[PDB]
Amino acid sequence: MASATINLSAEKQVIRGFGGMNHPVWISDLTPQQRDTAFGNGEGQLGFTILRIHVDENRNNWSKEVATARRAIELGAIVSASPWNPPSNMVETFTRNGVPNQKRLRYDKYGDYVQHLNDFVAYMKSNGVDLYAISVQNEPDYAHEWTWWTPQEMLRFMRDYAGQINCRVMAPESFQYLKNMSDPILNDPQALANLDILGAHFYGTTVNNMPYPLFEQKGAGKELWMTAVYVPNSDSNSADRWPEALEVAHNMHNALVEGNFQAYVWWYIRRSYGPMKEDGTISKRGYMMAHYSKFVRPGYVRVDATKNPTYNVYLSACKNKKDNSVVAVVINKSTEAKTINISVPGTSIRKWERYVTTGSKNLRKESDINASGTTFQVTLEPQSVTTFV
Ligand SMILES: O[C@@H]1[C@@H](O)[C@H](O[C@@H]2CO[C@@H](O)[C@H](O)[C@H]2O)OC[C@H]1O
Ligand SMILES: O[C@@H]1[C@@H](O)[C@H](O[C@@H]2CO[C@@H](O)[C@H](O)[C@H]2O)OC[C@H]1O
Repeated sequence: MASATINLSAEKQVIRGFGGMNHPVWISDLTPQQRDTAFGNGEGQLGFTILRIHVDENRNNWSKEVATARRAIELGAIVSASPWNPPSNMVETFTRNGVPNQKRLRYDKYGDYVQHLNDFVAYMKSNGVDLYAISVQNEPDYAHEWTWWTPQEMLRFMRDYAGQINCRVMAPESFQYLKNMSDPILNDPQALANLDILGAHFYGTTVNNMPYPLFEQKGAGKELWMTAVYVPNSDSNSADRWPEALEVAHNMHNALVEGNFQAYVWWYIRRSYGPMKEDGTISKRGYMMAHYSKFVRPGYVRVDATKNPTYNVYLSACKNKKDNSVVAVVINKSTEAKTINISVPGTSIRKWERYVTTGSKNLRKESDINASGTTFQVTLEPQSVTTFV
């Protein structure tokens, strides 16, 4: 039968966390109850540890972000903010690829834009929200409906201005993790020095485009965050569809194991295709996220483990360095049960608990696994995610 090895001595990326977006200008804010469902880690709560928000172009809208951002922080989360457009007096229009009236930040206003981002940072700080990071731009390379930045404009801002931002600087938030938006920053010593978090979105991003050798070479001291996605679609009322929801778990496994990502952040938290339904309950897509978010907590470290021990079975493992305990998340996308011997050499652990989601149950506690020495034999139900803790 199939075997996997978890190697607790081969440490990979430190986990920062998991979460999603609030946008109270475009859609309704989270309600009081929804804030707790998202950021609490009790029964029937998602255990999210990252909130993302927008930086409005009109400072008279900033007050609308405060209640949800404050609640998330109270429940243990960190908050990152991204702008879509500068204030209109800083914007000029230009023609891009033949399309007129497109927006870019006026070059002669780069310093004024820093002051706008800093004014947001200071406004949120005055209201009890200490931002973990602020982005230069949401999707500078997909800005048909907002503000475009070329790779060079992004680079010049990163090199010449981003040092003046009073927060961690996240860039470039390419819509698809396109390396042409980030390579210039990683290759310029001043820009790289001004960077703190390499942020990327995953819209259309394949497994082969998840590794990033340049970042493994140049990225020492920088974090690596996947700051927006929905998968496998944004279809109306799709969030409970099965086995489609297993794609959410698989995308997260891939982000962690193939991309070495430290954070994975959904789009709108509350939406008919999101982790929280419009009625405030958790969706099947939400339970997929929860198999990671509720158990792989911030500061756990991913470790090397057999990622794909048999066809349609995917394994990731994270270690809590406080006690060398292990959290393993195993996805079985097969329509048949799979029996695996999981070897964890040199562990003192002899018993694992397990929680299982299928099409018919959500995070169901099942019977404990007893090890024979350092080997744990596990049977995975068909079309399931199991978290072993
Ligand atoms: O003018 C604003 C639009 O730009 C906005 O459209 C959003 C663009 O980002 C997409 O990810 C959203 O799905 C889409 O709704 O909507 C509000 C409007 O004021
Ligand atoms: O809301 C937008 C998405 O609709 C957009 O979707 C991607 C566009 O490029 C395609 O190659 C991808 O398959 C698709 O996921 O991503 C950006 C986002 O703002």
